[PDB]
Amino acid sequence: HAPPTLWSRVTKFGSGWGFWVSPTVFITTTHVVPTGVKEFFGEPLSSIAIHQAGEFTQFRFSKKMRPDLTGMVLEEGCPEGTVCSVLIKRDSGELLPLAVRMGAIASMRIQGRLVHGQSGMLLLGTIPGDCGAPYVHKRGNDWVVCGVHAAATKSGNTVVCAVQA
Ligand SMILES: *[C@@H](O)[C@H](C[C@@H]1CCNC1=O)NC(=O)[C@H](CC1CCCCC1)NS(=O)(=O)CCCOc1ccc(OC)cc1
Repeated sequence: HAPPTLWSRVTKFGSGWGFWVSPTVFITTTHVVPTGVKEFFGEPLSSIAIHQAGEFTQFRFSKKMRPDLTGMVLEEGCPEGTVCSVLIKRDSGELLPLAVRMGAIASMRIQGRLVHGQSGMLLLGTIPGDCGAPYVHKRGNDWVVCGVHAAATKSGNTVVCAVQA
């Protein structure tokens, strides 16, 4: 049961979504970031610390963009066998949380790109435009985010999230 505040962190961005880890840190999948844009959320690129690798992108802003949020833990993937929720938002507004059992972390070549990824098997499917949606799981009392949606095989039952370096 992801609460409304956790859903409110999922944010429309470029050709997909991103996720507010904290009031200043925003993560997404690199390939959804719009490329001829010089401002993100009213901020100029010069005010954003940007870290990117293996299709995982992090922005750190110079000002509290989402002061309503608490900071939560961002992990480099999760343990194999962890069940995670993919907090998918559709453009219609529909909320679609997908349960996924996470497999191994690995380097992957997907449509010509290197992805530092973690595979997962769904337990509905994903579509173009869902990329950047967060992979989250509960750590007892709290929620942990550990990936952003990147790919789903030809089949449909396996998904890939990019994870931090
Ligand atoms: C989001 O942009 C979209 C989500 C995806 C669309 C179809 N269903 C989904 O969940 N992701 C893609 O379209 C993805 C884009 C690439 C772009 C470069 C960076 C990586 C992602 N392409 S794809 O259609 O998902 C590729 C399908 C093949 O999937 C795999 C998965 C694992 C793997 O490792 C061996 C190889 C290929």
